[PDB]
Formats: sequence, structure tokens, C-alpha cells
Amino acid sequence: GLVPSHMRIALMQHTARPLDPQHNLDLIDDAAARASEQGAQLLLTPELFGFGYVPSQICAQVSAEQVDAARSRLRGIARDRGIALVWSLPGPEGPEQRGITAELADEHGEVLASYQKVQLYGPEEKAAFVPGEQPPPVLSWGGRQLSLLVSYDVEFPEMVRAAAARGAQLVLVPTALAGDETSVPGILLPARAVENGITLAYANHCGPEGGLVFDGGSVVVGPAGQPLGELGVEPGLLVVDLPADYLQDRRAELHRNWL
Amino acid sequence: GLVPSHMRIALMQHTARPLDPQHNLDLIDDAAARASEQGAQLLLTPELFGFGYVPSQICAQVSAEQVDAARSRLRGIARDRGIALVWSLPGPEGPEQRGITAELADEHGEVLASYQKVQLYGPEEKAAFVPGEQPPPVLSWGGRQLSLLVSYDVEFPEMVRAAAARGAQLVLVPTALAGDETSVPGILLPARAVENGITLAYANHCGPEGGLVFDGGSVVVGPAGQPLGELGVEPGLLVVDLPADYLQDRRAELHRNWL
Repeated sequence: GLVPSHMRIALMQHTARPLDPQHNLDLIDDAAARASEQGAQLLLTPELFGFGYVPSQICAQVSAEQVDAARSRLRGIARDRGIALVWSLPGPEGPEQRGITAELADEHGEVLASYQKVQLYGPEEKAAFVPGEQPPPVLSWGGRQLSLLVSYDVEFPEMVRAAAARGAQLVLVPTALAGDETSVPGILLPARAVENGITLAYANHCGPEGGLVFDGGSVVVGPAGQPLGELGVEPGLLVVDLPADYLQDRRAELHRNWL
Repeated sequence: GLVPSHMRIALMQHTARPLDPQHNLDLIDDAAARASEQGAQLLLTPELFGFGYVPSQICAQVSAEQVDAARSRLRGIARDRGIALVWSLPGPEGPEQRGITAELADEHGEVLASYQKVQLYGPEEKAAFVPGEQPPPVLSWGGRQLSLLVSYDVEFPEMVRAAAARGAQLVLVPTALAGDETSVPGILLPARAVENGITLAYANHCGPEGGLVFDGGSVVVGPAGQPLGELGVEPGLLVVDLPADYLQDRRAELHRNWL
């Protein structure tokens, strides 16, 4: 609609082609343009979209120079489409030393924050990538505190609590969820929102990619655990206007000893 | 039914009368008898049921001797009805030094485990009771590892993770949830089950008690986050037959630094 809320976000849900960054970044540019036209101020895009979700092939075939070229292209998209952008690429080190990352650029193309996925999923990711060792970043943008996590991270309450403990209000999550795993968006995401009093945005692939059929189901969940908007299984651009004191009450000095 | 599963549990959902332990323990004895008749091996009963959920009045009026008399009565119920029993009373110390507790007695009346609520809810509880300082107990019974938590505890992912980290498979939760707080059983409990791969049982008051209208909604949630059985708002006896590797994958040595 007309702007009702002083923050409008977009999530891109699409299918990537393995090892075809020109194609996949063309898709991200198209979504950035369309989101900007609709008055969105930020676009969230899915995990590893630029090269496809193909961990073993990214480690065998995708060089650090190719990563950097993709990163430069995405910074340029942010700037040229005049929209903040969250993307997810391999990290900048060599193939054997890098992780899976998420980065936020603002509408000027400045990179505000970089995060390396802490919780790798399965043996293919753990062979292809180095896990992150740093907590999620939290930063002011657009009138709220934003944070980043990547896919499997959000399934751990600890990871979302780590962001919320820093002050996060809006947690943005590139993902790549296949296998009709309804429990993640259906059961875990609502709880992550409620148990911290935060909003979460979850941007997935959909369709046939890299040997898997991704679930779609991209969603923005508010602090009551309610979907503010959601997609189905097909490509789409989700645009959402955003409007007990667990964080204080938690006995963190005991909890930390009991994990 | 006929026994299909080698564990059948019962949850008692009822209304307590404030400061009337004879009445409220008579209700627990009745439910224990009925659960035993149906082949249940354990009965779970709600938070503070024996004196009613009236924190300020328990601290002003209920002596340690009166607590101990109630405790003895409940041990006797376990033994005489031949069923394991989970109850929740004030702890055994003076009014100014005790917490809210849960205890498990086996079908012989032996007290297997005692737990003191770590996460107190609201200012009335925090005036009336001392928070616990120990992690949840985990113990073999009936072929599985059982654990105890009390009401608000379960709303913290940390508390359930603390039990699961110890090996819990079945977490038993006396509660006292009023105010049409649908998110706890609806959103948080399913996630606590899924994110640990455990079963949780949640036994609430219902109806008018101590100035509040308790929600009922007692439920047993399986590891998929699915209700194995559930009650509505009225008194009842719920009887249930029980049939990603988050616990391993979690980077607990980082998480503990980030809470």
C-alpha cells in the first residue's frame, strides 16, 4: 500500500542456479528494484543465493576472487537500487578457510555488518566451511536494532538469545531449508520471536536447486509469534510493514553454567 | 485402552481452594486412584496445588509444619495408590527462606527427586519465595530419563536445555497458568520439545482460584511438537501412552559466553 509504520521490509524467495552468479545476482538486482519500487527500505535474500546452495561445489570450484566479484556486485546493487540489502555468500578467505556469511549493506552501499554462520548443518557444510566463532552483530538501522543469523543458527534458542541480549529487535535470517521441514517456520520461529519479544524475517529458496527441493515458506514473524506475512512454495517478493520480561528475568548467570 | 508403549502417564487438571490442603490433597488422592485404575504409572499434578496458587498468602499464613504435613500426605498417596506422583509445594524451610518446589515420589512412596523453581514469575512470587539455584534433576524411571521444572521455568529455553543436556527425555512440569496465555502451550511448549527432541507434560489448574481464572489446557507434547493429548478448560484427568541433532550440534562453549 501507501506507507501506513516507518519500516517496510522485503524478502526475496527464489530458485538459484548452482554456480551461476550472473544469473543469481541478476535475480537479486531484479528483486531489489521491485522492492524499492514498493517503498521497501531493505531487502533480505536467501543463504548462499549467489552461487546456489551447493556447499561441496562451492568449496571445490568457487574461488575467493569469484566470491569477491559477487560481493562487489551486491554492494553495487544496494547502492544503485537505493535499498539496504542482506545477502549471504562464502566468506572472503580461501576455500579451505572461509565460512558461510551474511552481510548487510545500507542504501548507500556501505557494508554495515558481517556475520559468519556459527551453527553449520550436516556433513557437507562442515566439510566445505569453517564455523563462525563470534556472536551475532546488533546495529541501529531504520529506527530499530537489527541483527543477522543464518539458517540453522535460528533453530538454536541460544543464537537468537545471543542477539536479543545485545539489544536486537529485528533478526534477519537468510536461509536454505529443503525437505518439507515445516517445524522450523511453523514451530521454532514463532517461539524464537515470543521467547525474546522480537521480530524475525526468514528468507528461503524455493523450488528445484542443487539436488534439493526448497520449501519456500519465507515469513516475517512478530513478537507475538504471528506471521506478519508469508509466502508459499513459488518465487515471490514478500513486502511487510513492521509496526513477561524474559530478557530481564532469565537467570543468565546460572544458565551459562548449565548448557 | 488396554495397554498398547510401556509408559502411561496421567495429568491432573483441577481447581484448588486457597489455604485448604485437606480439600486439595483429597482431590489429588482421587486423581491418583483414578489414574492407577486406568493403568497409569505416574500422575503429574499442578504448581502449588496443595495450598492453592496464592503466593502472598502462602508466605503470610502457611507454616513449615503445615507444609511438611501436606508433603507427608502426598508421599502417602503415592504409596497407597501405588502410583508415582509429582507434586508441587513450598519448600521445607521457613516462610522467608523457602522456594516453590516440585518433587517426584515413586509408587513405593520413596522421594526420588526434589527441585526448586529457578525462574520466579512476577513480584508476588518473588516476595513470597526464594529462587532456586540448582539445575533440574534428571533420573531414570520407567525406562526413560525424567526431569522436573515448574511453570515459568519452561518458558526459558535455557531451563529445558539444562535438563536435556543432562539426558532428559521426559520433562514433567506442574504449572499454574492464568490469563488466557495461549502462547505458552501453543507456541513455547512445542518448540521446547522440538528443539531438544524431548517430550514435555504440562499440568495446569483450571477455573476460579485465588482471584485468577486458570486456563486449563494441560497437554503432553511429543518430540515433533505434536500434542499427544490435551485438555480443555474444565477439570479432568488426561491419560497418555508414550511411545537434526541439536543437542550435539549446539556450540555450547560459545553459547555460554553469549547469554
